[PDB]
Amino acid sequence: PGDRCPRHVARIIAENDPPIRCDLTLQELLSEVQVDFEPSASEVVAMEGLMDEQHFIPHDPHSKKAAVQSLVIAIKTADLLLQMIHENVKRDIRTTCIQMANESYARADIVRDSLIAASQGKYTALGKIVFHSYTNFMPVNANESEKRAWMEMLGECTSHGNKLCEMANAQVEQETRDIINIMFKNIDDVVTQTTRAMRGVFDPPDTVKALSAAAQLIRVWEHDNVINDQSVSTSSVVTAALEANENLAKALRDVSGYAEVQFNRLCLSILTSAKERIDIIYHSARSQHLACNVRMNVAQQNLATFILTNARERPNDAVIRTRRAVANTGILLFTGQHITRDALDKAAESKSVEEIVGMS
Amino acid sequence: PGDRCPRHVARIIAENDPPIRCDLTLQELLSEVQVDFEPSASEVVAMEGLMDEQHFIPHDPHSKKAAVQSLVIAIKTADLLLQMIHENVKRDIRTTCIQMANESYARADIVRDSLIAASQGKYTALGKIVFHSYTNFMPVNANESEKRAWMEMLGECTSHGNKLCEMANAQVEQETRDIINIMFKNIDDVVTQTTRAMRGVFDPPDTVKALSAAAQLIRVWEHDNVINDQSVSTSSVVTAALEANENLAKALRDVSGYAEVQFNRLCLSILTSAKERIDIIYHSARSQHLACNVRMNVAQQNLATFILTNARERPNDAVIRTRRAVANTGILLFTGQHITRDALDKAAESKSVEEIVGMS
Repeated sequence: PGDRCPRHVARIIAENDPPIRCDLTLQELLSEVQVDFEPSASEVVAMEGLMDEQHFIPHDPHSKKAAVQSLVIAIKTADLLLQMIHENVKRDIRTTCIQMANESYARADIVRDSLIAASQGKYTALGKIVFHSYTNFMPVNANESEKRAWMEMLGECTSHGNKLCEMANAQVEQETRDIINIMFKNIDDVVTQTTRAMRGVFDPPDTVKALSAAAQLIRVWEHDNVINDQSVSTSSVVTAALEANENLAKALRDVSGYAEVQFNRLCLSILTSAKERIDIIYHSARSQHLACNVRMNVAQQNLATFILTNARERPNDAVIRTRRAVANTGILLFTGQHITRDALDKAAESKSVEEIVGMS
Repeated sequence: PGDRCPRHVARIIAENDPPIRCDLTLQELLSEVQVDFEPSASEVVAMEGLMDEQHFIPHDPHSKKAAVQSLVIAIKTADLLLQMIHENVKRDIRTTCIQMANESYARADIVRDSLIAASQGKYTALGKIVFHSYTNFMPVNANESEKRAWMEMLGECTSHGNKLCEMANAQVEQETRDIINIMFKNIDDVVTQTTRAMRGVFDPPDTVKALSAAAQLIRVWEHDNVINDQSVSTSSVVTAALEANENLAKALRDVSGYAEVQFNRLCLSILTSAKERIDIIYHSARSQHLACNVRMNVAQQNLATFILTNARERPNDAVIRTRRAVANTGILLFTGQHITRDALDKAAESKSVEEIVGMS
């Protein structure tokens, strides 16, 4: 279908074990012949006719037989409704949870595309900073053909610095992907936890007292007392079997009522907080991406002030100090650490690993 | 103080590294003599007097000296304000985060006491179920002195079943504690993540163009041009040094404005979602506790129907089947699994491990 759930998430949604039905089975209540009953059309109308207001004969074995059959039908119907109630509870949860899943993965892609949009953009902050304030670092003498050579030496430092921006774009791409993978993994966990939570809290009222009483009257009347054949008050048996069916109807309406009213309150309180924290998953991923970009912005400024200061103070060693600073601090960039100017200063003191081995 | 933070959480709040100041230092801008300036009272009034509307002499070396000193003071003041702005940003975050921490641990104890309240309550569901419907499982004969022996055999089964309730209380206590430890650990992580997030997003405007220009005029005037001693337009130097100070004031107000207005918007959006998901931590812990209690309620009902069915069908083997069912399924209880009646049925078939070795 249009399902976006991963492999293991659809497994957790597919399972139907957590909501467990603890009601008495038919085999504990009725005989195998009574389970395989399926009454004829006339037998049904005879049962339905007991609810009609009437005066009963002191010995009406036809109506007394319908009173026994009414209990068998009432129990069989009660069991079917209970299964349907449970099967209806499972079905609603899957529909609720799959809908929240697909709704959440949809917005996740919107966030994913939005994060890659800003991460593909190249870092120009270092170039802009030097370009706007390079004049305030030129020497005081400012001879005609002396400033042109200072600008050429500056360009060697700036080109060496843009290699750090190139490293920064490589890192922010890798981090953005790691951010996205955390986001989806989190959404997966929310959907998993939500489905199990709704099932885990389903605690319907028990139906033992209603079922056990109905199966006992059947056991008493059918073979021990043989009430239908002996002279016994028919109005007593009809009144007994009628209140027994209503006790079953009360129990089922009490159970279905819990599923419709009280249990539904729980599932909404779950779904709300589930929906709430998915919204947080989005906002969290966005601020993580922002915080990463801020770390790169910090490094460019520190490099910019490192370049401009060394360009004025040590214009002879500037290009070499810039190269050594960028190479010896780039490892800090890929390890996700910050790049302080103290680190840039102390790094320019040492030779790069590339020039030591001679790889370059 | 009244701090409830754990050991490692107060460490994360105490650190002040993540907000990094990248502004130009005084040593890159001024001479060591200019840093150690501390002007006399008359020198200050001379500087402040340049802003007064007046017509300047074509060569006023007294006012021109104050113009140079005004830049030195303007830079020194700018650096102090920038440090204070950062130190003010760190201070507000700690106050904001410690407050949210203590506010959250307070409600956590309220939840902790509330969960232990319901977990200390003993499980009586199995006893209640049998007590209300035991009559509907007595045999049909119902001889005078035959039902009294059936009740005694039932009591042996019920007492054996209350050992499972005793195991259930042991588990729900252990799980409730595990729930509480997860809750506090989660609150710890939220507080940690919140503090670092606010620091990680602080990205103030740079002050390079404003500082570099002011230090350059000082370098030009002081020793290269010697403007104060040579006949040079005084109104030109005052107008130059006045616009330089205002460029510094604009930059500081632009930086402080970001901290007060734009960065504060970020920290509130963080704090809100931080506060939001802590509320979820509470509601999550409560539903986990509920879902545990539901699993125990399921086991009691399955045992209750297992006891009542075996009491009517197999009253001779009931007590032994009950004992074997409870012992062979109790391991499922402590492993956190559900106790289906199918499991209770299949477990009563095998002897208990205790009766095999003879430990009992």
